[PDB]
Order: sequence, then structure tokens, then C-alpha cells
Amino acid sequence: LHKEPATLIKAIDGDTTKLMYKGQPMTFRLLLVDTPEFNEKYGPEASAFTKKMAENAKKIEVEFDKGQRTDKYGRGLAYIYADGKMTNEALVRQGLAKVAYVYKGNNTHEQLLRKAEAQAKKEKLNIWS
Ligand SMILES: Cc1cn([C@H]2C[C@H](OP(=O)(O)O)[C@@H](COP(=O)(O)O)O2)c(=O)[nH]c1=O
Ligand SMILES: [Ca+2]
Repeated sequence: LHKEPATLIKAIDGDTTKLMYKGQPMTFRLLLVDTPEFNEKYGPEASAFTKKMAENAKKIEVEFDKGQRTDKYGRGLAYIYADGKMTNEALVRQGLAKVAYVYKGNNTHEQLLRKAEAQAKKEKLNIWS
């Protein structure tokens, strides 16, 4: 997989963000994770976490997987990096997302994320508390 440039347009919630990619505004949904909706428990904490991570970054990158690049809602499907740190992974490590929506052929980082989830669960963090 390859990292490609993007810039933050606006935070949306724990697992979606609006980025400019190839010069066009796009909503990106984070591959392989599910954060609680803002209305749910830890939803606000997930939103805050992804917003902080994206806003504080000097460099955002998007990395598409091997499969579909947009979902049925027109959202881009990617792994999103903030100064080289994967947001998808960080959310899972902090107990603010669950590994989820693992579709065949867009699942390159599945096992990296499952390892983070195991750690977060061991520490009883957030969702796992
Ligand atoms: C993460 C992801 C979600 N989706 C679709 C499946 C879900 O459909 P439904 O809307 O029919 O439930 C929805 C979940 O996204 P959200 O968790 O953002 O709601 O997005 C994909 O199709 N591919 C993906 O990789
Ligand atoms: Ca969600």
C-alpha cells in the first residue's frame, strides 16, 4: 500500500473526517474500525481523539487498500495517518474503536489492529472498562 497526501478540511467524528484528496473534498471513513456514534458512550471521546490527532498533525496521509476505494455513500475508504501514526490503529489502542467492517480484499491492516484491540482490552481502556 502507498501513502498519499491529503489535508484536513474538517473533523467529523471518531471514524470519519473530511479531507482534501487530489484537490477534491471527500469524506473519508476509516477502514476496519467502528467508533461509537457521537450520541453513544465514548462517542464524544472518540470524536475528540480523532479531531485532536488530525488537527495537531503537520502531515496527513491517506492510504487506500487493495479493494474498493469508495463505499456506497461515496465516502473514501482508507487508513488515515497523522505525522506517520495511523489514526485507525490509535483509536483501537486507546479503546475508543472496535475492529469492525472487515471486508475481504480491503483488510491489509486487520491483524495490526486486532493486536492493538487486545492490548486495550487487557488494560481495560475506555470501551473495555
Ligand atoms: C468501514 C466500511 C463501512 N461500509 C458501510 C457498511 C455500513 O453500511 P450501512 O450504512 O448499510 O450500515 C456503513 C457503516 O458505516 P458507519 O459506521 O460510518 O455508519 O458503511 C462499507 O461499505 N465499507 C467499509 O469499509
Ligand atoms: Ca461509526
